[PDB]
Amino acid sequence: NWISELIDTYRNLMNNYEVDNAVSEIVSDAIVYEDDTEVVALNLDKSKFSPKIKNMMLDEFSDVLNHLSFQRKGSDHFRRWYVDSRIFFHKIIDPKRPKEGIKELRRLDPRQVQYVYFIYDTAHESYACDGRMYEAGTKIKIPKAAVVYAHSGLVDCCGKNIIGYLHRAVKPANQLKLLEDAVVIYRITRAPDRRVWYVDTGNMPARKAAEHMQHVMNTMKNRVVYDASTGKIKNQQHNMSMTEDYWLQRRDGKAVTEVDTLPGADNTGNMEDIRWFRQALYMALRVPLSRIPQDQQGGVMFDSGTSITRDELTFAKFIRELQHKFEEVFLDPLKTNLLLKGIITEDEWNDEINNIKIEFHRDSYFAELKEAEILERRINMLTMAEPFIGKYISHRTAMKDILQMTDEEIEQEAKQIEEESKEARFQD
Amino acid sequence: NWISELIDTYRNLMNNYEVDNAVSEIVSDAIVYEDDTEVVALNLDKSKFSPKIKNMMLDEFSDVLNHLSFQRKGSDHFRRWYVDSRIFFHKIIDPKRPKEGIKELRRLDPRQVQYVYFIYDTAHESYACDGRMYEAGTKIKIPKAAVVYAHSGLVDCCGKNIIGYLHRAVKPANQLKLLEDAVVIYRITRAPDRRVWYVDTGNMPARKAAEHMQHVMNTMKNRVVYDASTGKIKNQQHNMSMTEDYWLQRRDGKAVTEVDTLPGADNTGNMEDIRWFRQALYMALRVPLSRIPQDQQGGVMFDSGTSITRDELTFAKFIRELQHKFEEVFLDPLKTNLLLKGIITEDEWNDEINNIKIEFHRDSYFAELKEAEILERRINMLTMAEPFIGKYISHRTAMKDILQMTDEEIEQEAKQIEEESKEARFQD
Amino acid sequence: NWISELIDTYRNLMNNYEVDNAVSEIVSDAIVYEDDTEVVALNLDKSKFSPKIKNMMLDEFSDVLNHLSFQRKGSDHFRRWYVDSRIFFHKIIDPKRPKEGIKELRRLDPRQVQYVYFIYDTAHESYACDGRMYEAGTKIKIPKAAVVYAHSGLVDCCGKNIIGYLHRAVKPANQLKLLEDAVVIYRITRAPDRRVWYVDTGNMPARKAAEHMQHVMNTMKNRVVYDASTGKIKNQQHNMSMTEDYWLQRRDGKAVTEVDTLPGADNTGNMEDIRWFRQALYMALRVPLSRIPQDQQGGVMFDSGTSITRDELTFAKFIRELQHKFEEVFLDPLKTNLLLKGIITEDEWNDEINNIKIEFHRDSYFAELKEAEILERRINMLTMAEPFIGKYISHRTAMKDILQMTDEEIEQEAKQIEEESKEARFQD
Repeated sequence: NWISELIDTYRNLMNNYEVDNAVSEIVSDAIVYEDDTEVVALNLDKSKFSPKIKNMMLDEFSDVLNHLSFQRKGSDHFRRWYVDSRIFFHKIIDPKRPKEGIKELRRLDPRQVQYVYFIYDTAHESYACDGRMYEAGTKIKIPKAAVVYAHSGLVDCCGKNIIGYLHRAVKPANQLKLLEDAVVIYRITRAPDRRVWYVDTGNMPARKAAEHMQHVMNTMKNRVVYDASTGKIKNQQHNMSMTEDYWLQRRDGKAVTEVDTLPGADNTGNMEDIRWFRQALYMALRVPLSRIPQDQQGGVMFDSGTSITRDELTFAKFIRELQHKFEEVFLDPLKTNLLLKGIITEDEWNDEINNIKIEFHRDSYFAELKEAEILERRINMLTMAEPFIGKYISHRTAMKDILQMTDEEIEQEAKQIEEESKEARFQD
Repeated sequence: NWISELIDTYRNLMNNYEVDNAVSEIVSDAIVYEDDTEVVALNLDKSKFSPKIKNMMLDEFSDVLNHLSFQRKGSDHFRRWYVDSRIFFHKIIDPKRPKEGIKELRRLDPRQVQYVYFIYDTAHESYACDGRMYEAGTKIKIPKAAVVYAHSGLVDCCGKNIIGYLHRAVKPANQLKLLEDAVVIYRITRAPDRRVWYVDTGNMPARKAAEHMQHVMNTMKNRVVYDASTGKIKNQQHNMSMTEDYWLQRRDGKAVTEVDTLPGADNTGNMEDIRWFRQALYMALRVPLSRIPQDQQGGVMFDSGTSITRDELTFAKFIRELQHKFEEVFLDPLKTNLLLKGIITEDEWNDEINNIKIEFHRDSYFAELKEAEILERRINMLTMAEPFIGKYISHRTAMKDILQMTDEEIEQEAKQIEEESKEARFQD
Repeated sequence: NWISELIDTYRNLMNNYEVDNAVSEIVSDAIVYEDDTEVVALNLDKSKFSPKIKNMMLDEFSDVLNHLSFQRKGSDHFRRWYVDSRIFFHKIIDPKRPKEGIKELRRLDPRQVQYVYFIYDTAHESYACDGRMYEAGTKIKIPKAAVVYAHSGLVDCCGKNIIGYLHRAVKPANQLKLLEDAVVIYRITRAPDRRVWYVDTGNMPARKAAEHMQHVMNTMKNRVVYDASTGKIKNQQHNMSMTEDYWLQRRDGKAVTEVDTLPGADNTGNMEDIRWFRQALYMALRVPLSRIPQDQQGGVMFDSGTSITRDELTFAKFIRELQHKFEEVFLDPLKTNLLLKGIITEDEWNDEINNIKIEFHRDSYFAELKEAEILERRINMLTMAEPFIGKYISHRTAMKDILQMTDEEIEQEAKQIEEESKEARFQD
């Protein structure tokens, strides 16, 4: 239940704006679709028994994505993992025969699952599984296999509870807005001039004294209105009074009946205040500040090509750490399906990972725009430390520590470059 | 009903300005008509049985656009999808014979449709379908086929409800204007000087005391007016009094009758306030801030050709994600018409998508102006790392990682470039 | 117990943001995963009996990481060491036979361990060890071997107690926030204009005097509201009153009934105050200030490649000192397993360390970007002091004190560079 109230407030963090902008900053590059290029490949770079089995996984893996319908439904499944604070896929298998094998993976609403042996609470009717039939309103129990349970790997203030990654920004977000209601509340109110009219009546009953109040309304009450639909001043057509005229009569021989205007909202503020808490909520999100929240006029800095800051570089790391947590949602539908189906056993799997890397695709554009500053500097070094490359540092030695190549890259290239010189078209 | 009240407030978000400017920012490039060039092509880049069937779709697809009348009615159907939060096209088929096949797709008003099996509520009389005749005022039921239902793929605060994409900006928009009425309300009011005239009368009945009030009006009341039609001061022709003169008589021997001017609207503000909430509503829209809301005098930054920022680059991604949601409105009138008509069955279709890409056309101008900075930098690298292209990195190796070409592009070109040299006109 | 309350407040330092940002600044580079490259290698650069035993450790050490599951669970085990202020791994061995040898290392919750002979307090049921069975709710005692106990090597104010490294920043952090509640508390309150209405009633019982108060509410009470869900003004549709009108009646012939508005929150501040304490908490963390907390517009400074400051250089030192404290968590599961298993005895081990260095991997990117300024300056010297290299300083002499090489590097290179000149491709 406490688990369930938590995934509420996270999802009412997304409801608000900016949090939505910054969270979908991440999911926009924590799994980035590109044209032609694929997302979430199964890099196999480890000792495997057959050249056929290592490629056989594609029959398994390029298909296990289909069940998630991952190609058009990925950046929601992940954006759910991250913001939900948990994500459960129920697994239908099989019912028979074994090694058929398996069936569609259906997402489960977090907040309807308890884990002490998974207790799926059912709101309304969701599914009939293999058998016997669709349960209704009852807590159905599913074993800790096979259900993929991927959690944001966070301990929390007191062990052991699951939290994040939005948590650290919940308190900050609740008090950035607690200013935006304050800043409009100050201005809305007092926007209209208010006036308190004190008129006195001594020694007359409230029954008939109020009659001396019914007369100062029906004679001097103001109907002037401003409507936000069309900005016109209703019941005042046409033109505007150059000036007003209110007429009060202090019945006694003393100055007690008067209008005292209540204060106008003088704008002393001076508002560097909210501008403080917005930079907070933004640091608390985990999104780099170099995304442009500020107007950032010009300046410019300046440079023709924006460089890799350490900010942005950090964040790629935060991401590629995420992807390695959401890595889970691929490896336990696969491994239980690659055991259900046959081939490799569990006792063989243990040694392979180790490394059976799942490569997410990065953004094609900033792979280049990063690898262009790396290579820009390595050539700038190399031109600079060039007249000495004959005299002090070998050619091989610079090529491998100024260019940061490796040996078999120089080997491969040295052989290759021979035919370039045979003969056209670069012979000058 | 709640669904229907929602699509109301979205459409009363468009009513306002800026929201209109920013929403039609999107639809201006989420489907961009250009001259000569076509919009919404059916890219077929997958294994298909016949060279004739893959081109046969044009008889199907270049015609399925006609039913939407998409060529002159596209940027409204989409601008409706996006802002409506839903979009339904009823499908007329057939009534007979099968594979005729089909008929015009008629848009349905959202807010008159309920989905639990589609319940089309009818306001007035809309259509007679194939049979039997035009229903009037009654909830007619249409099966979940065949009606194309395209929704903005959003879960909302509580599952499962449909929202967006305008939602996040609804609250912000309602309180940017709640300031613009405040800022005029402060100024309209008090624009005219108001004066409260206290004149006293002790120990005379209100019946005859009011007669001592009828005399201070008919002698000193001001008729001076300013009319907004023509800015002249009515009943004051010609010239303007150099100064005024009001005459009051404190009947008692004490200072109780007087004019107290009510405060003037002193402009202390100091208005960096609304300028806050307009930058909000604008971030909440999803339109990049680099569109020029600000005056942006000069500066300049400066550069002769405006570069691709990361802002703008992000947004192209947000768009091409939309287009892939509005992709739906093409593939289920087509697939149900490509099964109605014959040829490919449903069991064959499942493997094709996968990929049967629907290419929207981008803006011709900024394809270039982007592909000009990419290529500007790749040549700038290539000139810079040129003296080493003989010595360290092969020609092939640079051509494929400094220019980012591919092999069959170099293959194709190497063969091609031979005849350029045979012989004119570039031989110098 | 005091030990246990301490590890509470540290973990409620992490709960807060920024502390989380700065602590994971460290762990992001106190153990940095990289692709392909490994983390935590066992550098053996000392006299060892066999060429086989020195590599035999990998069977031992590349496996002792597996028990920690260090490859995907490292930057949590360390981030726990640092923030917890202690970290205990219980060691399961064996139960028989000896030299089997050993079993999984299970993390222990700090706050449930007392050391005077380790007293593991058990909350609920955690493990059954080899025998006899899982204890419940009782203080089980484990000998000071074998349990790895790694502490942040800090003495504290009074010897001998364990503290840090977060301690110095606890007081500062508790009073940066004691301002952020102050700064919103000032603004929240008074955000709404408050008015105190004094109305008088002399010589009437409180039983019936309150009836003269029930009437000024039900006639003049204001229901105008602003709701933060949707920013609209509830019960006020449509448009906004241009102005207000409140009507009070001083029953006596004297000015005693009136509205006195309570002060508005004038924003004199002038807030360079919190901006003070945030720079404190940030210096107290130990994270360099050159990470970009400030907006840091432009300027720029300027340079195309950001240099190694002395700040950043210091911090690498603070880190590599940490890693040498967390070095412990590798060497006592290894040495007790390399004695349990056999081979080297304790009397042999004493001489080896000395040096049996455990190399953490640094960040691949800033090894380069540091080693590029070092080498940039050594060449800049060398070009500058070049015409004299024939006349005054030898070639050997400059090569070894301008380039900072060593002899066997020049030896090795001089031999190598001969074949470069035999003959292609650099012969110009």
